Amino acid sequence: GSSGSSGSTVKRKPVFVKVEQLKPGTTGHTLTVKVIEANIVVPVTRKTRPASSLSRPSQPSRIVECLIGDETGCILFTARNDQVDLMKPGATVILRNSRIDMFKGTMRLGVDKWGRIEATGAASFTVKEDNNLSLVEYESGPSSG
Repeated sequence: GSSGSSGSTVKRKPVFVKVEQLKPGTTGHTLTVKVIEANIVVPVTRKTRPASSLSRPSQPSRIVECLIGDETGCILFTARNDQVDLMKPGATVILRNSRIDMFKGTMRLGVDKWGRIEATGAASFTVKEDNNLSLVEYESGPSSG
């Protein structure tokens, strides 16, 4: 007699995800990120893309880092010469099928080839330019060396 069975599963979440709801090892996300600032990717702090590669004439992929997120938190997301437009400062856009890149003891918001920007109307929410996720570090590890 008897069998025994358990299971509940209570995701508990809206139709869209949140910034503070992001995590490493995750992909394809759907949330509304509001751009705050948009400035070129300065050296020293945060610098990755070329990784030893300078000689052949490539295309001008104007890349600029813009601060986007929601009331929850914010994260660093790279926007191409095209996305940049959508990722303009003071503009509200959404990320569909967005993936998270596991950065050196950190992470960031990005969109894969199987993902495109939405360009929602307006945010309507006050971004929390404090609970940055592109700053906090996950799992105590190295930094540079």
